[PDB]
Amino acid sequence: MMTNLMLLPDGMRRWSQKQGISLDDSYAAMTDKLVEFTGWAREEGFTTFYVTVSSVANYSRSEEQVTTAMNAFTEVVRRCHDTLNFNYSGTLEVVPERWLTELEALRAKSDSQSDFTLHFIMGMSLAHEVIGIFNKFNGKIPALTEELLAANAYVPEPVDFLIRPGGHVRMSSFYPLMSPFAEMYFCPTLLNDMTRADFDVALEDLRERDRRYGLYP
Amino acid sequence: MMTNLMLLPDGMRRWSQKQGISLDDSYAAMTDKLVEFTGWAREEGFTTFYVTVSSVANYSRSEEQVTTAMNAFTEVVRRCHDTLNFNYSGTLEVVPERWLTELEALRAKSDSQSDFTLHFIMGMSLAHEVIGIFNKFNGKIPALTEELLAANAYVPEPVDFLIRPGGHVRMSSFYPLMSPFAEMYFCPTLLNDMTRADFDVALEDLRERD
Ligand code: DMA
Ligand SMILES: [Mg+2]
Ligand SMILES: [Mg+2]
Repeated sequence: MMTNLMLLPDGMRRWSQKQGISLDDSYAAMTDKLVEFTGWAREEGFTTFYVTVSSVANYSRSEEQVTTAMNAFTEVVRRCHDTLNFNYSGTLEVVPERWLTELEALRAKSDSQSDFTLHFIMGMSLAHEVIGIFNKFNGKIPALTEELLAANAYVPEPVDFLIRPGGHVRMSSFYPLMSPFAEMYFCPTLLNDMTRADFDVALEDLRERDRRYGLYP
Repeated sequence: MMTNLMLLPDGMRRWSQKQGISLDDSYAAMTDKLVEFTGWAREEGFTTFYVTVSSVANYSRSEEQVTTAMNAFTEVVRRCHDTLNFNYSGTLEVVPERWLTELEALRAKSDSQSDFTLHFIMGMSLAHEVIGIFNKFNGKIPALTEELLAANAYVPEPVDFLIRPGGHVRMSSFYPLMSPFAEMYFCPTLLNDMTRADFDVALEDLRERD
């Protein structure tokens, strides 16, 4: 009876406007909050904490905004990587190589023996994900199987719980390919305003639901 | 100019328990409600109304429950096929042959000149969808393009709005692959209890975002 958790960070610009601070300061608050959230997820017994770092669309922002966001996410790993297992995946060719180099070094220095994993997905987009898998195996296998697809999806297992703060009730580019029965929870609170109580109430909601997987009781 | 709506019907068993009626009677109420819903969607100017008939997982329900559901959904098309354009897609190899034959005949008899389309998706499952597309194009093209993928996905265009009644906030194998910018709306009302007002306020919510 092991569970994992996925978070869709949202609301950093609106939080900067709400607090009257720079976007840099809002992303610094995001780094702090994501370290908190990672600790909460571990305390609650989740085996992997997935964070959807970015969509492919995000990389059409300016280089300055891309560098600000990517540095803020990477700093989370800089701070916590020593005590957990870190991994990452996604449409890596759209991520500026500097962050891939640093995140690879952080993955190498993480505790691969840890029972808790922090997992970043970058450049999420189902179209890009599917095209990447196709192009990888095109003409090299007789047929695609469920095992191969599952072993090459960005998210390497089905996701149990998914939380999206920030007030948007939509999945954007972030729906996990191999999670047909993931439970979704949306809340209006901006990520940088989320408290441990907000997380706990989300968990009450998510854990109370009857999961039927398309079948009757 | 396209504007579409996807509905995930849910809550028929619970409604049968709420009303103290058989599952068959609850699914008959579902047929009536889905004909209503199709009319509402048409009145609201949607060009295609997508209805998720079944997941691959649903076809591991009992044969009786499968037959009850599939007959109720097909009865929707039996009633509406003459006045709209009907189409369907999905993992067709998991749908029992009886329903595929009848639905194919109804697709053939539907009004292809209509400016409104009712589109059933059956056997929804992202894994099965992707495997089917791969196996179709494997070794036959230099690379998969966004255009080819879009042209072979179960849902043939991006979905604007998605509505799931019945109180569960999950996609249950029904997520539309090529709709990264779809807006979602969930409500606790069981499908068979949804009024036109419930639909209207759902549309206010969806239309107010963008
Ligand atoms: C056809 C349709 C939209 C069914 C509703 O989903 P479900 O009851 O099969 O899924 P779950 O078991 O996750 O509630
Ligand atoms: Mg946003
Ligand atoms: Mg159901």
